[PDB]
Amino acid sequence: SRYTTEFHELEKIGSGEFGSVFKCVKRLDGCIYAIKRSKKPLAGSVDEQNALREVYAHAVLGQHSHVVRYFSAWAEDDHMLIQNEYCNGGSLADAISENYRIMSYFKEAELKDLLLQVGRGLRYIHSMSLVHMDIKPSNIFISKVMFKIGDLGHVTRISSPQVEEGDSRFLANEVLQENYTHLPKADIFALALTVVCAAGAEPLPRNGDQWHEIRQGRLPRIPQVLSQEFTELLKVMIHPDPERRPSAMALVKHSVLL
Ligand SMILES: Cn1c2cc(C(=O)NCCN3CCCC3)c(O)cc2c2c3c(c(-c4ccccc4Cl)cc21)C(=O)NC3=O
Ligand SMILES: [Cl-]
Repeated sequence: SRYTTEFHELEKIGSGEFGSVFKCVKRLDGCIYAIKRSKKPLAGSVDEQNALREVYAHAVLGQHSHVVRYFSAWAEDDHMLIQNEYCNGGSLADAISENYRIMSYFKEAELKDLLLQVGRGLRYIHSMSLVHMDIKPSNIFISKVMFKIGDLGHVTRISSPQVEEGDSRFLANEVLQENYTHLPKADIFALALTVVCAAGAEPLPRNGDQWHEIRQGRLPRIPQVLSQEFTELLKVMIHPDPERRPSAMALVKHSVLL
């Protein structure tokens, strides 16, 4: 196999229904990569289409410091592989879990920095006429800390008529309603909530009354004091009217983030 011959597998770093992810040394170049090895979907299937969109997204989203770099993808056995930049700080989700246990969260300057860096990655994705569709802390990677958007498994063109919905803790209501007129603003909504998690919030709801309440534009409770200016930004990014949310470009240019 290419995998076995070109790479020394060092550590399993992620597991799922879908893949495993391994941290690997490439024998020839001496660098470490994250490699995801998933089961090759059935040719011609809607699932292969999805799989290959991740690959096509990666191969047009290799120029940005806030999007995980792609190196290669290939097929072999009944396996599909993708070889990506290794981020050695793990996911934002794990940094959040650790913080939760020690009751020490991202402080406002760190939250702004998180917001801005991921904001830059979305502005880039969005300028390629693409939308990420699954922004959440387990899809943000940490490498000065750098945050990088990864897991382009839900990526779609901005005017697609059909969309695979991302995680429901982060899902904007308009997408759940199958209204795709303003898909970029779904990423904006998911990002605010990602920043709310980083700020120390309880785990977000998947359904039920608390789910619906956030979708009315109410920020979950954050266990620390933030500037009014910053809270207002987060709250407008979850506005029930998607047009009210800032675009990624307005976000990066925002005076709160200057
Ligand atoms: C599950 N997982 C990771 C896990 C870790 C991680 O847990 N590393 C173990 C060491 N801990 C110790 C405290 C720091 C992190 C990591 O550093 C990076 C990745 C990681 C990366 C990636 C992915 C990934 C997600 C979707 C599709 C394909 C990939 Cl390769 C999935 C990944 C990626 O693209 N780039 C990455 O660095
Ligand atoms: Cl998450």
